[PDB]
Amino acid sequence: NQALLRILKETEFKKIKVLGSGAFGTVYKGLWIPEGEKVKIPVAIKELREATSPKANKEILDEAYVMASVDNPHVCRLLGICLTSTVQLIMQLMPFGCLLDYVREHKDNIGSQYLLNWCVQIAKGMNYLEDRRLVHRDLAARNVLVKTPQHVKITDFGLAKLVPIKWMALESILHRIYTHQSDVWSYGVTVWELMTFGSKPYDGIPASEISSILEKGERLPQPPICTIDVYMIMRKCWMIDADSRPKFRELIIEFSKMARDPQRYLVIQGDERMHLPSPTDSNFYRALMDEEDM
Amino acid sequence: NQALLRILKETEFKKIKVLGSGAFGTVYKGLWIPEGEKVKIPVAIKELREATSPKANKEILDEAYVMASVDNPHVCRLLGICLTSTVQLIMQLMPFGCLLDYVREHKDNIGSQYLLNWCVQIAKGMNYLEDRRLVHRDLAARNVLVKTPQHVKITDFGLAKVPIKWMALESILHRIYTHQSDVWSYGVTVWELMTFGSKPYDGIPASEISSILEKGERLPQPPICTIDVYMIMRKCWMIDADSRPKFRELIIEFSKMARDPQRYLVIQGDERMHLPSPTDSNFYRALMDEEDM
Ligand SMILES: O=C(Nc1nccs1)[C@@H](c1cc(F)ccc1O)N1Cc2ccc(-c3ccc(N4CCNCC4)cc3)cc2C1=O
Ligand SMILES: O=C(Nc1nccs1)[C@@H](c1cc(F)ccc1O)N1Cc2ccc(-c3ccc(N4CCNCC4)cc3)cc2C1=O
Ligand SMILES: Nc1ncnc2c1ncn2[C@@H]1O[C@H](COP(=O)(O)OP(=O)(O)NP(=O)(O)O)[C@@H](O)[C@H]1O
Ligand SMILES: *CCC(=O)N[C@@H]1CN(c2nc(Nc3cn(C)nc3OC)c3ncn(C)c3n2)C[C@H]1F
Ligand SMILES: [Mg+2]
Repeated sequence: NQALLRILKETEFKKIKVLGSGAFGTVYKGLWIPEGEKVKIPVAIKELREATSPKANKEILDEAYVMASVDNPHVCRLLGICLTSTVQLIMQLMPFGCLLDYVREHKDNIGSQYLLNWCVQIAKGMNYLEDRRLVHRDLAARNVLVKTPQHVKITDFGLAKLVPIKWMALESILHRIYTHQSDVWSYGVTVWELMTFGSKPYDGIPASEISSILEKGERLPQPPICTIDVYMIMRKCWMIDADSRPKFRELIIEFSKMARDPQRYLVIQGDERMHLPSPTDSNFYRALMDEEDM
Repeated sequence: NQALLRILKETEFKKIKVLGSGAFGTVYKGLWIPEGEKVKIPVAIKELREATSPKANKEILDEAYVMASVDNPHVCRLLGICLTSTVQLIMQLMPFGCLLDYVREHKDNIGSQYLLNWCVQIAKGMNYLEDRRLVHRDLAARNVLVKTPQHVKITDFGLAKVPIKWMALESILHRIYTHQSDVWSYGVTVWELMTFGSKPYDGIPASEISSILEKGERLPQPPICTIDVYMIMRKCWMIDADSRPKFRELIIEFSKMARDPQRYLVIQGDERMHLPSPTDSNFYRALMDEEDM
């Protein structure tokens, strides 16, 4: 339990390059230098923007231990932490980056089999979090990391103590209610991001006005590639009654069914000239970059 | 089977830095660039020196398919091959490098628990090769790679198609390579570790090694070894190959000693060096070593 989170010294790692920032901190590509060794191991470091105290660090560590305890192929695990004035968190470096930027950059080369399997994998990761009784609270295409093109993992979950209005359920925007069913709403928006190849939700609508349009029944529009089958699932994630939305267990089953006949459910120009990697290319990826069980 | 070896194009990988030289080639640090992608993935690439032909490239492929088929935590797997003028072989990059240089560079910080566990892991990999009926033929501290300090893996095995001072007497005299002649090389490999990377028979010409072996000379007892460990090494160097221990037996014996390491190795400073905590091991595995055992 306690051994799943490594406490690092300042002197055993170095930030080398800025990767981006968001709302809670700046993420760096970094290097871990094991004591007494000559190797340099790449890591990802998030330095929280707000400085904290030793007593606030007790809060940080209590949540850090929980996020260091996850064990699922599609959920990222927090690996380490270094406390000072500013808190630095350490996890595995994902060279492919986040799924949002990945789909924007590869939008003319992503076929139906990839998109639906990513939907399955995110639902598998979310179902694990629900099983562990951990609410994500910030699910979005930007918080799905690409380990390999065939394998995505959820990150930045459970930040209860630390707003993405356009990804939040109506009950979260108004009354600050965060449940696994409000995550299902965020899952719907994330799927919309993938199927629009990285479009911005409610583009040009100020965040302060999102709750009004949701109450009047407006929802994100049907993406051009989505059949009605897929759009019905997205819409059901955005029902105003949280208990009427699908469960992550059901989303796994439904998207897995569609993944077994992907061109029936997504209409993409060029779909027959793109496929999943052959077993050869998957074995090569996994041996070099992805040796975990699944 | 066939899908375990990836055939790469010249245009999808690049050699960036020379790491050293091995069997039949120079091993380089490389980068794999997946087609249609922007990432660069580090690999280790060996470009065969004596260049080859398309008909000869078939012999290479038949052996490559077997070395791409190994599935054991302590045995390195061949991942890819690029059939160019010179044939280049692709596998996972081990930033820690080989165990021989590692023990030389960390010789004042390596405790008994690491040394005995390294012996266990090499024996596990060699027992695997025996189970697959693959004779290594070149086992040595140089052909044991460090994935993490806690996890070593055997490489460059099965190159049937000379390391005299690691060879069993029957290999030197008669070119007989069996799993029992590997046991001899394993004994020498353990000797390299326990001496913190000393050269075996230092200063004796290779052309005279078989003579000294026939007269009964063997590598001397390393200073840190108790007699229990040295007796095992000596039993690996018996002239009767069938009298040498089996890798299955070496696993059991070294694992027993690994459960009480300071009883079997006497190292100055041993009580101030230990294995990594579960904390440090989980950190290593998540970053560098996500494979099972
Ligand atoms: O480190 C993460 N990302 C990374 N990106 C790149 C490199 S590291 C993710 C993260 C990474 C994962 F891999 C998996 C889950 C996860 O959540 N974390 C972890 C984390 C732990 C604790 C806290 C925390 C708790 C309390 C407080 N307050 C309370 C009120 N005022 C005083 C102090 C502030 C911050 C935040 C986070 C966080 O953002
Ligand atoms: O690639 C390896 N090392 C690496 N270092 C760094 C990056 S890759 C290991 C290696 C890697 C493993 F993962 C496991 C075992 C192993 O041996 N190989 C593999 C290999 C395959 C084939 C051949 C081969 C066979 C026959 C011929 N003849 C045929 C008849 N006409 C004349 C020429 C030439 C070359 C050699 C090797 C070899 O040296
Ligand atoms: N382990 C990682 N490896 C590589 N890039 C990462 C990693 N973790 C996060 N990033 C990226 O680093 C950038 C900045 O991180 P972050 O501060 O979380 O921004 P963000 O995720 O887009 N905003 P947020 O909604 O709070 O998660 C984003 O592009 C992340 O996708
Ligand atoms: C110890 C004997 C030796 O040097 N053999 C050479 C190098 N080998 C080798 N090395 C690595 N990793 C490595 C070595 N150095 C100096 N830096 C690195 O990593 C950046 C390696 N990874 C995978 N393979 C197959 C390797 N081989 C073997 C001989 F080339
Ligand atoms: Mg994030």
